[PDB]
Amino acid sequence: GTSAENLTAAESRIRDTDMAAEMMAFTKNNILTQAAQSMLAQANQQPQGVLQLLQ
Amino acid sequence: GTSAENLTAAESRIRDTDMAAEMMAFTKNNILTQAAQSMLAQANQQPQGVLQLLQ
Repeated sequence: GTSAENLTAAESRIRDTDMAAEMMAFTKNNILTQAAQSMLAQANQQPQGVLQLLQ
Repeated sequence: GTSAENLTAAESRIRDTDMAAEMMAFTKNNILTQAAQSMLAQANQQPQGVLQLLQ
């Protein structure tokens, strides 16, 4: 029983994930995704030099 | 992806044209065309010495 509990703890620490750290990373990546979305929406509007030609 | 973006930038700078410079050149050439048109209209009228002969 003692050995099984100790090895279970070891295997948990090796393979299982901490919820808090992954939550942090996921929120960070979502915020970065939104930022890149807005930046791309701006960059698509940036090349508008049609007022050179017409008037 | 990085290499493709860099080579795309290079190819764009080589082959694609800047709209502003060509707009400048086109406006310049149109103005010169109009000037030459007026000059030719004048030069065609310049040789009128018929008042030597008749009266």
